[PDB]
Amino acid sequence: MNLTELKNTPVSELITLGENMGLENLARMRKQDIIFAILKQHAKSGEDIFGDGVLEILQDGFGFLRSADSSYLAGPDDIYVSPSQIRRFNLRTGDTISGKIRPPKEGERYFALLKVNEVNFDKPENARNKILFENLTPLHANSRLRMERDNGSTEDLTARVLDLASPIGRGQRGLIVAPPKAGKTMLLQNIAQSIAYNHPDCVLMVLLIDERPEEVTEMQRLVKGEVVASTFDEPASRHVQVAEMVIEKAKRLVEHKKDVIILLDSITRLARAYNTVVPASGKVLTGGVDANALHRPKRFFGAARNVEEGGSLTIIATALIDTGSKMDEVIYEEFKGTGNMELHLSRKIAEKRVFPAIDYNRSGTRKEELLTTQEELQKMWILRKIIHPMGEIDAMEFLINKLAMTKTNDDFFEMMKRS
Amino acid sequence: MNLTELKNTPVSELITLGENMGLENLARMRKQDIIFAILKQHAKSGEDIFGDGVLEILQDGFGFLRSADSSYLAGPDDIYVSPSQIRRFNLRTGDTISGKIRPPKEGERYFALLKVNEVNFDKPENARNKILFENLTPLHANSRLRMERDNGSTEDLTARVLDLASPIGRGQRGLIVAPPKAGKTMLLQNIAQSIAYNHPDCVLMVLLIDERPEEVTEMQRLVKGEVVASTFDEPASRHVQVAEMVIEKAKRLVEHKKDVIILLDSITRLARAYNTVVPASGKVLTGGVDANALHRPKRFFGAARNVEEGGSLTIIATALIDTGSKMDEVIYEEFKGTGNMELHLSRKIAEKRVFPAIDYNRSGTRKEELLTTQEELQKMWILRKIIHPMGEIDAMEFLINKLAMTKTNDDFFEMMKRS
Amino acid sequence: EEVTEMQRLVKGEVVASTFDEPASRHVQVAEMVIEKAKRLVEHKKDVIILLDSITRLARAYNTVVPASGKVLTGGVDANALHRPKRFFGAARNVEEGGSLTIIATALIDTGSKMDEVIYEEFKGTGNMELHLSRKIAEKRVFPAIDYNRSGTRKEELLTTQEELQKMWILRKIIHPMGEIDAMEFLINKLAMTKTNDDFFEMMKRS
Ligand SMILES: Nc1ncnc2c1ncn2[C@@H]1O[C@H](COP(=O)(O)OP(=O)(O)O)[C@@H](O)[C@H]1O
Ligand SMILES: Nc1ncnc2c1ncn2[C@@H]1O[C@H](COP(=O)(O)OP(=O)(O)O)[C@@H](O)[C@H]1O
Ligand SMILES: [Mg+2]
Ligand SMILES: [Mg+2]
Repeated sequence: MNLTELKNTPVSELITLGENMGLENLARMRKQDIIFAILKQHAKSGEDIFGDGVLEILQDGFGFLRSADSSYLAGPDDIYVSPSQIRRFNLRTGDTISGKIRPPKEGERYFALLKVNEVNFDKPENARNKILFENLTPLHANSRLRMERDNGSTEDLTARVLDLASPIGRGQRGLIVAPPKAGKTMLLQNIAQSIAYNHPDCVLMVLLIDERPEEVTEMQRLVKGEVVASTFDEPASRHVQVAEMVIEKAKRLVEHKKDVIILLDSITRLARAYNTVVPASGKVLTGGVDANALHRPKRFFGAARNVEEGGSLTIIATALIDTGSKMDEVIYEEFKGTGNMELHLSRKIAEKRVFPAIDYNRSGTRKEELLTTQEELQKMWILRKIIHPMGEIDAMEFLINKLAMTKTNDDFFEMMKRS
Repeated sequence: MNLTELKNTPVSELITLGENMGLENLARMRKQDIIFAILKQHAKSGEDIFGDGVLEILQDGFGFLRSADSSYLAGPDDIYVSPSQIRRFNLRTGDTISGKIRPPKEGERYFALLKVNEVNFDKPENARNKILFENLTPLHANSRLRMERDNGSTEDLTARVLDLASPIGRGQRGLIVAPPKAGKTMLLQNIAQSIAYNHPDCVLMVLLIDERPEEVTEMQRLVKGEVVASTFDEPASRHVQVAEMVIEKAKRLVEHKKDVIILLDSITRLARAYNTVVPASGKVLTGGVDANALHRPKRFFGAARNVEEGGSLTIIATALIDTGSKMDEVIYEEFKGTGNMELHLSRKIAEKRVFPAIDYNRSGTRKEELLTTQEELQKMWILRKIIHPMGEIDAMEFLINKLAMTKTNDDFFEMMKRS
Repeated sequence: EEVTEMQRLVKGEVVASTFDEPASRHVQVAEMVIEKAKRLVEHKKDVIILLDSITRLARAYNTVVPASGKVLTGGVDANALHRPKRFFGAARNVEEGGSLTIIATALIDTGSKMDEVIYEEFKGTGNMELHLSRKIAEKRVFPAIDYNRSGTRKEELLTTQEELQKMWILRKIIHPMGEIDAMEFLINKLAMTKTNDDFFEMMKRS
């Protein structure tokens, strides 16, 4: 009846559903084709069919309603919307549209939208009056996103260390710097669990670029939110498309006074896709990266801000360093001081089998007075006073044993004042 | 009626204003497009429309009237001026023009200027006879800009320390040297507050290059003057454009016997933009900076001077050191002895959580006899006689406690003579 | 319709031949005008002829003149083009007195092979060249004149010593720029100047 649940159902249930409807030879076809075949057979029955998706306005004028299940990939089951709907209902890219759809008339291969009754989880009339994201005035982060989980076991202290190293708030534009094989993949998993548990209201989005297929499955099964990704086999034009879709969708949610958190991975890989797709403008910098090529990722990364009117957009990205590629290090140079939060991971700490491998001295956040209270903020200052003299390799080891014997970070603070 | 107040009004008021005029679908558009749409509807009504902006003469011959609200960014609402106006009214880049404008006729997408009745806040006839800035004879600073604020609380002693460290006067060309995360961002805020409070007559301009969007908003909300900035997402060609617009506007104000103060931030980042935009001339120095590339920032920085005929131009810039980039340190070498005032901030003082982190021994000013009185000048000499022997790390700590127990710097002077 | 507006606008006698008239009529009109023009020159009188178009005129001569057994590219006989060259070449300045000025328009890029071969024979036969660019015309900027390609030969006699050298410096700054934007540069500069003399002094200013 509704396209939303058909994609969520496994392929095995779809095969059984299609067989009783009279369809045949469905197991050997793709999942997208099965959905189209099932809808087509149900469409001619006469019962109304609903749908949902994310609008993607093309340069021609007509758009499509991509689905987050397929990672916003074009497919036969995508809903086609004529430019007339964009006229009557003023819509932009990334808008969420849910409504009745009609069977595709002969001469067209895509379903068409009949009527719109829900735009961005709101009435269509109210969505027309929402202020644009650009017109919103950015501000510093005010409310802190707690990272410590009470249910979290003492085996993994990554969540607790992040609170001591660099607190994160709504609208933060933090950047993660880490060499390869430094544990950055599961570092975001701890952040995703903490955000989902401590702040269920916040919308969590995980974006993966050039990630292995196995990595995508575990992220979807672990993160309590919608996760989109693009495998390495997909062309470069697909990687940029996924990134553009997520940021546009995130901006629309911000306009509705809603908080959305994006865990980008990785900014270095994302800039590679933009460099390839964007044609050369005649100016080539070191490493073969065009100056105009890096303009797009900066605008995407810089969109993170705290809106004074309401809502916030928090973007956390991982930067790859010491990867052996000249093109990778030059990108990190452009994104050096562009973030208000720095989280540097050390390779030499990681090889010592001590986790989390966080360089406490280098990592930090800017304007942390607003995030933390008066007492909590000054308790971190004295902690940094005793961690700075010691080496970074043993600095993490010092915190690991101290945090192990303390149930919570509050107990750790009073222990430090004891000596 | 007038374009000046439309930009100052928030977006919410613009939406309400447009709706009663018959416009529709304005919330989803940019603020610049809303202004153009509102003006277009009001233009066909018949009532006269005024305008204001800063002239930007292009290489073709025609100019535009950029607005300081949009940080001198090209937009649909910019006023177009034909070369005929530049002929009849001899105008240069950076001139402020205010006058009636006409609706755009078909075949043009920009408003046109009808008549000019105010040039540089003066009659157009008188502005034609103003002497060029280059012909003015520079001189040393004579009148000192007081930095100590009576209303200033004892919690922040940064304003008082600057008076003891290095006094600043009109036409000063001071340079600030500080490592990253040394408190330079709010250091200029204290200077901006002192200049606005002690000397409301002086025109204060704050220029930010490659600054985060959140940093821009707080500067505008705090500085009692017009503030222009360029975010990191904007291309390199935008950063140079903003810098050129400010200096040209500042020079024109000086020609009208007016004092203008520019708080540049940062000179290191500004030189990066010039290096990228300027094509290579075949000669490459250390770090990849062309010799001709650094010529433009030196001319911009060197424009600060005290005019004997009248007025002054004070430029204060922050230089980034110990940033880990080879290109950053070579730029500082060229700007080492180019400033008559030196203000060095120490990283090791900053990490001790003692502020302001100012290296008193290294910081100083040249030709301070004119700025200070006979008694005040010699009182600083004895102070430097007792601060030089002690280390720079504890030198600031010595001043902090001494200034805390003294209400004003005058009371601090007599206390030193007591012992 | 084109004939009527020319007669109502040109302050002189205008002759024309419509397309419906046979080819033998087109040659007859051309022969009558040149013969009349020559007689006026003999009486120490100046006559100016605005021919339009030389390409179309050669078509009429090619049709009426019988083939001589030799056919060039495009089907134009060598002897067929002899007559238009003599007609076009009659323009000259008479030392004894009077003059004969002939200005003709040549059609190019018309999609016809016969039209382009005719232009080849009339390439270097004129002492003045005035080339119009199609891409400038479609930009809705007029006149669409290719300044770099257009020019005249032996212009020292026509212009004065000061005026001639003022054009040389103008060509020195128009040659580097593209022909599409060269006309746009002149249009704005000439708009702000009342006369060409004021345009000359403006250029040296910068
Ligand atoms: N908090 C942690 N606790 C235990 N092991 C960790 C932790 N973080 C990382 N690791 C180790 O790192 C390895 C995975 O690293 P990975 O996340 O793939 O790095 P990268 O993403 O840079 O390739 C695992 O084998 C795991 O043992
Ligand atoms: N005068 C001051 N009083 C108190 N704290 C200060 C002062 N100056 C700087 N700071 C500290 O510096 C931090 C901000 O540094 P910032 O200005 O961002 O340095 P940078 O601009 O080099 O990054 C704040 O957390 C603040 O606590
Ligand atoms: Mg990984
Ligand atoms: Mg700063």
